[PDB]
Amino acid sequence: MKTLSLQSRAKTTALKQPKEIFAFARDIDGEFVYDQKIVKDENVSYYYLPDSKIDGSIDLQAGYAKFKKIPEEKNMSDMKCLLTALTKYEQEHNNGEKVNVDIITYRGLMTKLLALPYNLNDPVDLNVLAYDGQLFINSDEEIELARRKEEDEHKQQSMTPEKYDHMKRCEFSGYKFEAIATLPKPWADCSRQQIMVNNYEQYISVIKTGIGEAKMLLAGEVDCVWDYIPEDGKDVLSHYMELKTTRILESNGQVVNFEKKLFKTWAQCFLMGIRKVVYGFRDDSFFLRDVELYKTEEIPLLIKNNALGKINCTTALKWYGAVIEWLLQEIPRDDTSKAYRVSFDPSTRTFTLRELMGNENSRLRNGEMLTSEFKQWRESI
Ligand SMILES: [Ca+2]
Repeated sequence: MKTLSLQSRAKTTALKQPKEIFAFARDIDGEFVYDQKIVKDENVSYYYLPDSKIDGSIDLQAGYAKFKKIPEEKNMSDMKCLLTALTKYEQEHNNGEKVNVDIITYRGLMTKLLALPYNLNDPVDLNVLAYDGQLFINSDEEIELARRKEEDEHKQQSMTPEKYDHMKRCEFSGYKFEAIATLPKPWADCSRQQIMVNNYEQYISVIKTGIGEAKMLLAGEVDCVWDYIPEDGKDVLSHYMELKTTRILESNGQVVNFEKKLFKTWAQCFLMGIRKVVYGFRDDSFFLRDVELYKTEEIPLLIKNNALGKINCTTALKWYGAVIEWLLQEIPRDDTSKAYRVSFDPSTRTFTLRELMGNENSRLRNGEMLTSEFKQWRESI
């Protein structure tokens, strides 16, 4: 049970340029797509939102009843599909050799670590295991499942039916916005009818990146493309976009709320190499009132210069660098007999690394994180 100081900072931010090496997707029917040409031909959305229809006429809550919601049991809580795609990549594009990184994980999990210093009320629990000279990092399914139910219970005990329903519609409005702001294909290739709202569709980019001395593989969802996907697969990340929604800023409190949202959005995009974010601003009746395009690199200065402890993107990044370095130093890379858990506890404000002693290792190495298909492949090399 080792701990890391919450004031830990890396010497420099030590940045590296990320690059996508492969992608996979879950389509609108819950099926997974792994072919590289197919996924970019059929599972990519394209940004299209005329300034004409940003006049307060569009209700982001309209059609809430026809929301196609995936049951949260099946929402990639494991690493199965990621490892399926990674296996394919190593077989077909890495000459049958393992990808050359130290860490393999999801973008969202790293965002949690990166945003931690200014979100000390949010618990973090990550399973870490060493395999084939690499660290695999995932959230814990049973913990996530239990934490998800407890948070819903709290909401039900603290919210009226009206406010609870309002929350659900806020969630829906984000997916609604993505639907009305994107096209299945470029304009020229679309019908005029095109010119279900769901959370099934997920386009997952997988990038090689890093920080400091660490080389990392991050899998992260991408909302859409700003213009086009280049054919030679070069600098593809620079064409991706992120789509977000939030309430219009009509008070100081909401500006504070937005700055905290904008910071998490920056973290999300920065780790992934996403250079563009679009925020849709809605009123209480969910009508789309305004839109704003952000360059990811301009957000840290926006936050710092805001006339409202104080969120610092550079500080957060230095903390992130210290954490990654700590994990690679404290977890033996060649011991495959153990499993570890990194945990941040809000009530004690402690950041701990510990060896799991309940034989969680057995389940993690046989389904939840490592899969039989992936292990056999790595063994065969
Ligand atoms: Ca989004």
